[PDB]
Amino acid sequence: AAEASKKPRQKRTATKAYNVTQAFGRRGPEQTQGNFGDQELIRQGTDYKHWPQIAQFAPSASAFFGMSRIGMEVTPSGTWLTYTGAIKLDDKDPNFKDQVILLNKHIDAYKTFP
Amino acid sequence: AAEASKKPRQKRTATKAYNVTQAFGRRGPEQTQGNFGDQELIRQGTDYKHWPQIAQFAPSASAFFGMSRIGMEVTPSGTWLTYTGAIKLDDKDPNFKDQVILLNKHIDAYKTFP
Repeated sequence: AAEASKKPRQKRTATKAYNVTQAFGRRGPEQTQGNFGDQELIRQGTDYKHWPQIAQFAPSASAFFGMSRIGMEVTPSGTWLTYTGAIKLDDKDPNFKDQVILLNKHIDAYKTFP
Repeated sequence: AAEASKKPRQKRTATKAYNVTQAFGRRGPEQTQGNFGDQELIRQGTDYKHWPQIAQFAPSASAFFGMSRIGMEVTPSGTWLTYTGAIKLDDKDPNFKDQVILLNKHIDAYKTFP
């Protein structure tokens, strides 16, 4: 969508009409390039039927800035806010095994298709 | 606030009633610690007067999983969804210089705490 693309990258919401590749670029291995999503998620974004079970791990704005290591880098391409962190899965959730399966299905999935 | 602390860490929202330290731990230099926030933001969370100007850089759930390098690390301490990335600021934005000042006021601010 033309209107979906107008938002800053970090505020975009991928959907079937404006998919993960369109919003966030092709998946790949490079440092600041996204590696998450199998072909179905890539094509569907938040319309993906199991998106809620993925989104339960995304941080709120408060937690993004509260949990992460934040930095600022000024480079020839511009000024970038860098972030790193980790979110613990709840080993006592009965759904833990399915959550690991679902996340692993999408991490680096792009390696198996063009 | 009782409901606030019950949420998984990544879904917590810091406020003046449940602050950044309570929700996300003390700021510090270790890889597992957050480093972001001066004393005012830490105390106020999302009630901080300039919170919207910071939150504009936090990612949507779709962008979190679309832009980031995502990994799964199984360690003795548990199973962790790791994330790393970078968000470009818009140089042409008229508030750019204010955004740089604000971020610089919070990144590693804890180093100067008494």
